[PDB]
Amino acid sequence: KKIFKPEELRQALMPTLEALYRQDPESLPFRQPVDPQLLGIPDYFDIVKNPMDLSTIKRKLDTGQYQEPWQYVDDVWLMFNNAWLYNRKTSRVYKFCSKLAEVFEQEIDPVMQSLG
Ligand SMILES: COc1ccc(CCc2nc3cc(-c4c(C)noc4C)ccc3n2C[C@H](C)N2CCOCC2)cc1Cl
Repeated sequence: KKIFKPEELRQALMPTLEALYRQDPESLPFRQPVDPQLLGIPDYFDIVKNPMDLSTIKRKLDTGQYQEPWQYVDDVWLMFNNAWLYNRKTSRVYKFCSKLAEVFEQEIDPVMQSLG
C-alpha cells in the first residue's frame, strides 16, 4: 500500500483548500463552523448530524488527521452535502456551495493524478 506522509498531503492538498477560500463571496459561509445559536436555526443539528467546514478541514490537514487523500475529499464533500441538505435551493448558501463544488472538482483532479 502507498503510504502518504502528513507533509506530502499538506503540500498537495492545502492548495486545493486555498482555492475554495479564494472564492468570495462563495466561501464566506464555509470558513467557520455553522453556529445554530448565532444564526437562529435550532433545527440545524437535527438535520446535519456530521458538521464540517473549511476551518475544520484545514486543522485536520495541519494535524495529520488524514492518512489518504480520499479521506480529505470525503470531508470536503461532507461539507457540500450538508449545505445542500440543509439549505433551500434558492438560498445564497446553496448556490455558493454549488460554485465551490465546481471549483473543487477542477482543482482536485490534477492533484489526485499526481498523488497516485
Ligand atoms: C456573504 O454571504 C452571506 C452573508 C450573510 C449571510 C447571512 C448570515 C449567514 N448565514 C449563514 C448560513 C450558513 C450555513 C451553512 C454553510 N450551512 O447551513 C447554514 C445555515 C453559514 C454561515 C452563515 N452566515 C454568516 C455569514 C456567511 N457571515 C460570516 C462572516 O463573514 C461573512 C458573513 C449569508 C450569506 Cl450567504
